[PDB]
Amino acid sequence: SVIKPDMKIKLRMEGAVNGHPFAIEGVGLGKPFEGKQSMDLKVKEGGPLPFAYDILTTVFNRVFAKYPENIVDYFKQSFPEGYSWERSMNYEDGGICNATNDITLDGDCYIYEIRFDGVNFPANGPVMQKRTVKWEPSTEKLYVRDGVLKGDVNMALSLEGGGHYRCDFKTTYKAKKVVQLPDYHFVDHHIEIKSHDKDYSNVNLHEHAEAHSELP
Repeated sequence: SVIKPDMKIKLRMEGAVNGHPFAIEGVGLGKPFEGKQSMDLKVKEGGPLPFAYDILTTVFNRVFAKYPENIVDYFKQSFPEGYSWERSMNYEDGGICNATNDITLDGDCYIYEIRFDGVNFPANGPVMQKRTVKWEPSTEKLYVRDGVLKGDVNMALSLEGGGHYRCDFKTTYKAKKVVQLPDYHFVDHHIEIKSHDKDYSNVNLHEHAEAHSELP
């Protein structure tokens, strides 16, 4: 098995928000079978970022999700070849972010090639005004469509001025080789920025994720 209890992460994100380019790189580690990971991110270009860093965090790998034996694990199956994903994040005020991640594996280190592009964020909105606090925990709904895996989730950012800012995620996951497709299921998530410096030039990011096949 290429999936070990402890694995590394290396990534580079190039992107733009409202037409302003930036780039960020990261290094991390996680426990695939425990559905836990953490990483240190460093802004390489476009700093200091003029937008809420939180819109980027869920873009910085479902392989890091605890899948019980009774649920087909589309992600761990995909390796060593790997998989890629595409996603559109539709914020309630019209801001729209498109992102992609092509994930490969070199030894015990997952490598991510990420692209991020957000547009139409209002200048006086919580994103450009940097009023976000964190993403609330969530439950992603995963289902198969036309031979590939889809994942949708209702996300919400708590705001400093109180209340929440909603966004709808629609992700498509594509393995780079034929793998068994899972039945309809869920993945609970909780992403958190544990630390960061003044302008988010440096960010420590963690995520906790577990799948389950029944709710009620």
